[PDB]
Amino acid sequence: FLEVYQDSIQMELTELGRVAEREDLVGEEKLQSIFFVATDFSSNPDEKKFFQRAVFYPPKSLFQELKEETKTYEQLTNRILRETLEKIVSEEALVRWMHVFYALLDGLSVEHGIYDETEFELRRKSAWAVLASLLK
Amino acid sequence: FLEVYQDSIQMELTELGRVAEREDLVGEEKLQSIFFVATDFSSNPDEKKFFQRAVFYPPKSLFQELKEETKTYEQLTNRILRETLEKIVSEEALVRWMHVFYALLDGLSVEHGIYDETEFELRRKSAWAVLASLLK
Repeated sequence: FLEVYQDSIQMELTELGRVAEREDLVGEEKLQSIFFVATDFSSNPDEKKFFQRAVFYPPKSLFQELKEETKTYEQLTNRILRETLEKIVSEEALVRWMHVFYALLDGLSVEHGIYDETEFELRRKSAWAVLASLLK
Repeated sequence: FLEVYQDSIQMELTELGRVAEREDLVGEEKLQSIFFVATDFSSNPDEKKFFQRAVFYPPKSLFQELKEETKTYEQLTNRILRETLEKIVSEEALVRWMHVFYALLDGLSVEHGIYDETEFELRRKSAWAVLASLLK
């Protein structure tokens, strides 16, 4: 199981990394690209579901095991966001943006399960528009 | 079960209705007030956990049952948001704000489970600050 989680984490990190290493993007574009990778819930839907359960509702049994490597995935996603954000906004704006990024990601993740694809995509676009509004 | 759900829905709608009937607040304050009721995940923790399971991950057995009831609760909370928003922003801004409101509510709901109280509250305040930024 815990290797199936490391299976999910590593795949996500490598898609995010692929976006993050591109140098021909402004930050807001780089951030848009990252947000859309993180919210693409229909690609590897099982990976995405597993990951969702491992994070939001871990088994109390394995609870301490995957909390540490959930924390690891977080620290790595945070570096990518912070290195992009710190170039275009202040620290106080950066922290607020990151908090909202994760809340929208988590909310969309759940919503993906109860809305059809068309409604989901509209929601996903509202969320990115509001994130973009914070970057000017 | 469906009695326990209508239990939870009813209590939430009653608490939201209380805030909504007040006439001494501007829309923003009214919406802030509504956002804080909706995100107060601490006050009836079990009610709030039940409600989450019912909405986000319903049992496939009772799935068509709970779906109609969940839709009912949504249309009622939508009326409160719409009553308030339509007075201060355009229809296209109103729709975007509502999409984001529910995505932040849902993500914070999730997050309440994995973060401690202090960290949760910071994220709840970032979420409301970004919602407020859309209202000027």
